[PDB]
Amino acid sequence: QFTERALTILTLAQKLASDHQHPQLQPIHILAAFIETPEDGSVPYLQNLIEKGRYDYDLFKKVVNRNLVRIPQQQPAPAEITPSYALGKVLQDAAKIQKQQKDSFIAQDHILFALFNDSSIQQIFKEAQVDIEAIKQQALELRG
Amino acid sequence: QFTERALTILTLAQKLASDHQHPQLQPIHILAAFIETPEDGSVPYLQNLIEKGRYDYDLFKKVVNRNLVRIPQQQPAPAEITPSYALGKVLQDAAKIQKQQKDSFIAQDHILFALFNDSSIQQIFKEAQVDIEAIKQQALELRG
Repeated sequence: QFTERALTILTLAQKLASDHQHPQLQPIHILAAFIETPEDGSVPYLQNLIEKGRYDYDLFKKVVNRNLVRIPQQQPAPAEITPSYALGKVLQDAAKIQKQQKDSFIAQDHILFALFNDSSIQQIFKEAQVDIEAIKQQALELRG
Repeated sequence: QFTERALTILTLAQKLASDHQHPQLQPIHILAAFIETPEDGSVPYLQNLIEKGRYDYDLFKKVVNRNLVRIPQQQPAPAEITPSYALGKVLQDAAKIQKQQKDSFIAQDHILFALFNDSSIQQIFKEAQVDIEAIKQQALELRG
């Protein structure tokens, strides 16, 4: 169903829900999953669609981290719990994208689009992902 | 007129106005033109007057980005209307500098100087490129 890249990200997203002991996996954790670590090879974060688009990867991260703090940290029994309805929607939307794109396995990139569409970092100090034109152009230019 | 080095910067500035879908070119886009890409020979950014003037050019880039995100609109059809009276003044100032220097063409050195005369950071302890006197101290190491 999912590519090795998407699986890496979702493994990490679910992992993060348990690492930060959150009540549920949220779009924030997937964004955080994309920000695995500032690895030079980090396609979804250092080399991503936002940094080469409109906003600084370092600041984007700090917002996401603030959101990881804002999502309550709970005991191991209430911790993690679920993938969440929110992502049931994001990932199903990523699947729709796969069909649009003629790709048999879910790309982490498709997750980035579905994910980004739900999220919105509406700070006056906006870090909200650059919209779809910059995101898509940069996605199309990946590797190749 | 302008030579290729100045034209590159000027071209980039106008491009940047369109990269931000803004109706007009502003001093901020030119400052952004000064800091495009990490190519050392670019006096406007790396082997610059800024480092020699004891300033952090990446911090300055953060300042520029902080200002770029404050551009009031990114509307597509409204984009690319004018170079702006503000920069009319700057480019006219560059011409004044050419007269001051007996120079048959505007180099990036001149276009830098002209904007710097009209540039600012709305900051007391500006992290801006070093002020004009230093700009001259180091700019005058170029050509002759």
